[PDB]
Amino acid sequence: ADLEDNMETLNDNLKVIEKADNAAQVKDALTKMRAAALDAQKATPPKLEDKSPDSPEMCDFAAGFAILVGQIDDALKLANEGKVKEAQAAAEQLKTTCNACHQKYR
Ligand code: HEM
Ligand SMILES: CC(=O)Nc1cc2cccnc2c2ncccc12
Repeated sequence: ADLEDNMETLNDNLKVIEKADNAAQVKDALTKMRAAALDAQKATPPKLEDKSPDSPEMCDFAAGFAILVGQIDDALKLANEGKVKEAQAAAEQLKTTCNACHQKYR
């Protein structure tokens, strides 16, 4: 799918997680987020459309999703262990990465 749709998924499932009642819900939402981060990792954002795929900017962009997915995995680990509150905490930490990239390239 496309960037906007991916970012919607990221955003919706982040809310789902803040409101979550059980670990399956969280798991499920993180899994969806993961699939979206990996998709967005392939995209070229409007801001960077004139830039070489090679460029420091494009690499930085993709790296942000590498970090995001990494963190999502840490959150998934906790959710699989059924630590709901800790997984919710972890997902809140995601936001700094969302923001960091948004400032540069959104
Ligand atoms: C889980 C954390 C994140 C959340 C919750 C989030 C959410 C969003 C949302 C709601 C939008 C508005 C898009 C729209 O509907 O028009 C957006 C846009 C955008 N975000 Fe994220 N995002 C996250 C992580 C990231 C990361 C890590 C990057 C960079 C690596 C990034 C890059 C962008 C860019 C380039 C846009 C502009 C899209 C466009 O102009 O079409 N986001 N994001
Ligand atoms: C940020 C960066 O250096 N990107 C890439 C740079 C590349 C430079 C030569 C050949 N392939 C790539 C490449 N292939 C897949 C995905 C990313 C790259």
